[PDB]
Amino acid sequence: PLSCVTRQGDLRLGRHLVPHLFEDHAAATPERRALVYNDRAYSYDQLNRAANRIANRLMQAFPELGTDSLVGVRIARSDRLALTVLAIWKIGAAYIPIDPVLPAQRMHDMLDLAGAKALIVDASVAAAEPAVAGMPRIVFDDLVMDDPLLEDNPEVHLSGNDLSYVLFTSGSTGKPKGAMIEHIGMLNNIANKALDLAMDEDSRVAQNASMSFDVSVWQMFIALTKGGTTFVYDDRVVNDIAGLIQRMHTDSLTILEVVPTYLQALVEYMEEHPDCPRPAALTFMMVNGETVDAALLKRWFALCPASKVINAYGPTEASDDITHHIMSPGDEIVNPVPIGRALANFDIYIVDDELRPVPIGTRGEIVVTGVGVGRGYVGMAGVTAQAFVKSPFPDRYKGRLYRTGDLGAMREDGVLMFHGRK
Ligand SMILES: C[C@@H](N)[C@H](N)C(=O)NS(=O)(=O)OC[C@H]1O[C@@H](n2cnc3c(N)ncnc32)[C@H](O)[C@@H]1O
Repeated sequence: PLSCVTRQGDLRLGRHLVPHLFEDHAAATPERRALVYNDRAYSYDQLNRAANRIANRLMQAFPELGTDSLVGVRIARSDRLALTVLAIWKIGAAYIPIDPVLPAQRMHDMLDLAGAKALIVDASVAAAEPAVAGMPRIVFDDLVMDDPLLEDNPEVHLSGNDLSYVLFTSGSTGKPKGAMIEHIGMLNNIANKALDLAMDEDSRVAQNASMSFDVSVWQMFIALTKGGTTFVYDDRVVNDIAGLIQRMHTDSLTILEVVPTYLQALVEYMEEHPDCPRPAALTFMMVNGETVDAALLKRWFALCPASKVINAYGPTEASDDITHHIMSPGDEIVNPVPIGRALANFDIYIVDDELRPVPIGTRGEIVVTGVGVGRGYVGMAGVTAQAFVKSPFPDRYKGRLYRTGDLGAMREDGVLMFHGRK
């Protein structure tokens, strides 16, 4: 057999994109708790109304904003960030996360490469730093002000193929590359995760990742598509392991995603302080981003025996993950830990340099087609052409193929194994 797994078309995604699923819940159950950020709690209705005031004031200030318009957002992770992103999506536009800690020259490159039409900051950022001529800047605090006449849904038409966000790399070499992600790819990642994490209206999901990382998107919004609650854990909280663990206990958190080094810090703390309260409501811990090892996973399972663990793998360019490896405490967990099974609506291949699939068990490049393959890198046609190419394989979407630059191999059962960088 050849190293091919095909799941294009496997999962129906429903009629509604992410912002509209949130709107559905706000209409059906307005008083459910939607989002908590430290001392601030919003019901679905409060969050929706505030996002609508922002959206309507944005359309007043920028009447030409809409489909594929890119808006920079330089607001720290918070209720304010969630509200601003939701507002941008409601008016048909897409956003670029620009963490306030990033220096001005990085902001400039991100806005310039993206052709951004405007920048939204919060009051603290506006007071610390000047606007730049030619880049309209508007302030969250003004956009969100009370006005009961501005609280209805904008009801702008959104298509699945429209951009939802552009996420720039944050390495130490070259100009940053801004991956273009579309609403339908973002939705597909969320739909797969909601199923594999067994989510429901009682789910309580942590938003702990930096806004410079694409995983912060599904973390912020997945619960809002299900009637559950997002808990935003900012940098001050995440930097205090003891404090984050206590918060997860008090909040009865059910879903947490981390990288392996942070997982290690959590495991070490709980092993060193067995008297302390633990995240006993967690149903799933997801680890992603770098290679995880079996011994660390088994140490986690000893501490959180009621949880399952997902090893999640994929590139930002394909809307977050393309494989999930689901593990239960009783499983035979050994090194190397698999990266797992293709998400629905993708096809994954292990190929040689000419994109020819290799026999099962042979190492080659991981490449992917399907609904979540994004558009490329904004303002960079050459770099785009290096990794985004026309698929030579059957396709039911837009014919896109993404070369990950990762080496891997496929087992006979279709499970994928990660073998480093090509
Ligand atoms: C992972 C996504 N949830 C997230 N969107 C993200 O990390 N995107 S990414 O584009 O920034 O990095 C992607 C690059 O990291 C590497 N990698 C990612 N996961 C794993 C993993 N489980 N085991 C080993 N290595 C991994 C790999 O080399 C890969 O290509």
